[PDB]
This record gives sequence, structure tokens and C-alpha cells, in this order.
Amino acid sequence: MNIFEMLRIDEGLRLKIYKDTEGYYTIGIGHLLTKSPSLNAAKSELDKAIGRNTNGVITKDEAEKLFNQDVDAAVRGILRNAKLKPVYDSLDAVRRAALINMVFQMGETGVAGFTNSLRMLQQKRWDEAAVNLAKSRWYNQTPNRAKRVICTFRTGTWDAYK
Ligand SMILES: *SCC1=CC(C)(C)N(O)C1(C)C
Ligand SMILES: [Cl-]
Repeated sequence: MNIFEMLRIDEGLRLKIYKDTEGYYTIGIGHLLTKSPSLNAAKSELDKAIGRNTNGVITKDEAEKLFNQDVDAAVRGILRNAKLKPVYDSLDAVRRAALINMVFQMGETGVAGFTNSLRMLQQKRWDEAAVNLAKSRWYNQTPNRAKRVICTFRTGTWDAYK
């Protein structure tokens, strides 16, 4: 298991524009296009991201290219962030994947707001961090996925995903 397979499991793969759990226009492997309610705005974003006139449908190769870029961006967002970098640096390789998963889903700003959870992770208080992590809009809106990411933080294994 690795971060790409992990996020592939959580985000799925759709080759046509769809609405994510929040109702936002999205495509491929959880690639957010826009928060605007306009399908045309979304198609325009898609054409721009892919570099061709798509009409809302992309290929698997294109979905995967967007995915590669998004994972790379998430990782680099963490490394450039002053609240996130220290936590990442302190974690083992499995739990690092968990952090990348959160950032991928809710953004660098969003994760950096889990101030208390981040401090417990740095101290390696896994059970305590798990409980604090569950007290969140994130957990209540997407329980199954949050559970998987939280269990990963708690155990340091890939068991939530096998
Ligand atoms: S999060 C899943 C999990 C963690 C731990 C506390 C080690 N468990 O006993 C289960 C398998 C419930
Ligand atoms: Cl879910």
C-alpha cells in the first residue's frame, strides 16, 4: 500500500464531471474543479487544467496526470507550511500518508486548523489524537473515510485499507 493507492480507494475514479460530497464540481480522482455552482465554469476549469476542449469527459491517462500533480502539490503544500512541516517531519512513513490524505481532501489551510490534533500527533499520543480528530465537521460529514484516516493515525498500519 502507498499514498496513491490509499487516495484511489478514498476518492474513486470518475471520467466525467460529477459533484463531490459537498456538491462541488469534481473529476477524475477527487480533483476539485470549482466551488461555483455553474457547470460551464466547471467545464472551463476542466479545459484549462487538461489543455484541450473536453466537453466534460477526460481519459484515464488524463485523470491520472491530474492525480500525480495533486499528490505532488499536497506534499509540497505540507513542506512549505509552518504548522504542517514539523508534524510531517516527526511522523513515520505510514502516518505521513494519513496527513497527506487529509491535506488532499480538505486543503493545507483546513488541516492546519486542527491545531490541537496536530500537537498530539507530534507528541505521538495516538489514542488521544484519534479522539480529538473525530470531534470535527470532517468526521461527521464523511465518517467512513475519516475513520480510515484516523485508524491509520492510531495504529501506524494500513489495516483500515486492506
Ligand atoms: S482504529 C481501528 C482499531 C484501532 C485499535 C484501537 C488498535 N483497535 O482495536 C481497532 C481495530 C478497533
Ligand atoms: Cl465517508
